[PDB]
Amino acid sequence: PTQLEMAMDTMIRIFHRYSGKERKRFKLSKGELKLLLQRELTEFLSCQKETQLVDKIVQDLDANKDNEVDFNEFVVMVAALTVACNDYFVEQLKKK
Amino acid sequence: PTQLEMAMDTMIRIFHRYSGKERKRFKLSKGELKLLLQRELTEFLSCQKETQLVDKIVQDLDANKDNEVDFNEFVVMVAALTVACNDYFVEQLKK
Repeated sequence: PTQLEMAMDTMIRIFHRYSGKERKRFKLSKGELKLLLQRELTEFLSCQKETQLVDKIVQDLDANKDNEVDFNEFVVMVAALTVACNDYFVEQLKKK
Repeated sequence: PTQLEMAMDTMIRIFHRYSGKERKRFKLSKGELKLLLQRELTEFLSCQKETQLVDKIVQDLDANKDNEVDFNEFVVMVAALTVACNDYFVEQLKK
């Protein structure tokens, strides 16, 4: 497959790795989404404790842990979180 | 980076290389997207003749050539096209 298709396959796979067995495909509960981020992003617990933005996103996932998210919302979150965590990692390199 | 991060990296990267100059970052025009899909998906034009939905999207891409889509919309569409174009059942019919 092409590069785009292989990236898409990896993300759909990783999405449904955290899906409940009863849920409509391409949907997650916010609790499951939170577990996804803690396990599938680089040093997410470090990033989330030191960055107010990532912290407020994650605490909203806790408040509505049973509400469901679709694939679009998942893509919004991951893209925003990776951007915020990269700024955080880059700046930690200058502190180290 | 993790696998999810590298996968998202590949898509941001592909998204931006078909991006024009006049674009607020993380947005893309439906016309530019059509060029992206034709060159970045396997035999995209032939999947259009095999699925009704893929045909609909392409004609929406041409009717609103100058409307713009954000990055998540593009990713969601790619998820739709990859699911629709590489369906297990359809492919095993084309023996």
